[PDB]
Amino acid sequence: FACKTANGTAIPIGGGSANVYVNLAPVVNVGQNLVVDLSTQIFCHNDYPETITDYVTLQRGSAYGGVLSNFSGTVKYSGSSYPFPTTSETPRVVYNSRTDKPWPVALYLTPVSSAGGVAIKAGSLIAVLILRQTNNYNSDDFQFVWNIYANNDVVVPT
Ligand SMILES: CCCCCCCO[C@H]1O[C@H](CO)[C@@H](O)[C@H](O)[C@@H]1F
Repeated sequence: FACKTANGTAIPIGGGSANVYVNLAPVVNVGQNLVVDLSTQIFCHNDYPETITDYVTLQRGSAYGGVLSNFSGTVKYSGSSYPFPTTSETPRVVYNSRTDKPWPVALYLTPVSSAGGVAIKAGSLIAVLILRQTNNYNSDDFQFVWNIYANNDVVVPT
């Protein structure tokens, strides 16, 4: 089991960490969602599907900078919605193929009432998402740490 970003940055067998640079809607109104779709950014595969079933969860998701201060979040994992920052590990997503499959993570961020102006700064850390991988074969328990950075400023109109 290993993962890669849309740009080619890979995390090999055993896990580790990588940076994900995301373009964000430049203008988000109060009452609207800022959608951060990581399913188009992070792709994973099973290296031995003939024998092994890989189990994948979002172990935890943390918010930073402008996202923590200015937004109310929800994380959608494989069609199910949960609070973001996270309060529990999600159910497992099965990886049973050698073909790259998107990691089904999407953040839904709505501005808080106090938000106004530059709510997210360009180049800032916005989230850290922990992909946890296990299997039905051995004691392997690996963490694929995804550091999410904003490519641009996000303005919340006043
Ligand atoms: C003849 C025995 C061959 C042993 C195959 C081990 C390959 O391990 C890697 O890929 C696995 C499948 O994706 C992961 O379950 C595992 O945790 C690790 F990432």
